[PDB]
Amino acid sequence: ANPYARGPNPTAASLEASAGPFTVRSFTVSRPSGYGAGTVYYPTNAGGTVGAIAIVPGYTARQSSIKWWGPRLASHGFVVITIDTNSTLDQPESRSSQQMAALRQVASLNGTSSSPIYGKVDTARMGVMGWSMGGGGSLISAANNPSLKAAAPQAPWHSSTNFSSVTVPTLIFACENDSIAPVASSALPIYDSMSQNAKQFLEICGGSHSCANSGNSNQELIGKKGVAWMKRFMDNDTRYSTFACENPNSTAVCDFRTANCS
Repeated sequence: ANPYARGPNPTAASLEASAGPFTVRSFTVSRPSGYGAGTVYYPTNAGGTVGAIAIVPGYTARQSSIKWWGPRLASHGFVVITIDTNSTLDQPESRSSQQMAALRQVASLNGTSSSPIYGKVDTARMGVMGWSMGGGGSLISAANNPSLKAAAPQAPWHSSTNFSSVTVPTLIFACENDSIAPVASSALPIYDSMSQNAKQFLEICGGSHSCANSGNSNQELIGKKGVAWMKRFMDNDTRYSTFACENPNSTAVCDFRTANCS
């Protein structure tokens, strides 16, 4: 049996729901180490240790922009840290360093007896997500740390679109009508550069640059795909293989690509 499988067998309905099967609590990180601020979301009743995911906002943005992922992922059996950066004007390399510092601190707290997440984390299984420059920072994190088990940036941007070095399973969310980081010059070239990995590209119809942020009108589809990708690749959970690899039946899909998915 897969030692990392958690929760009941998935269905479309269970993955499109606002909440997964586990109860979620959260806390503010008291002494952020290497980044500006953080909130940790965690399941109280997962029934084994779970992987950790670190999520970074874009330029000028704060945890509010990405917060919805915390409950959505934690409720399916993950510890999720959403961060504020040391400066709202930090660039991708700095955002990647701070994302990795946030994962380091989740590992520290997993060994801290006073922490709500004491003994809840499998510190060998980590993932990265983020918006825009925080998405570019996630891809830098993956390139630099190939032991990361999954990446799922949204509307990514970086100063270079060449992520051919990435060997981590990577799902790119893109927003059709993005005027900040146009799909044709940012997300799609980044996707096309990646030759060595399981990868997927999902572009949301009519979406502005914020189409995968807190308050979006496609949480059913976006949340299904993000949780399926992370379950498949962070937990090796092949119960999620079809949800992770499929072209989903949604009016909201305006571009779909996938390679090396199983």
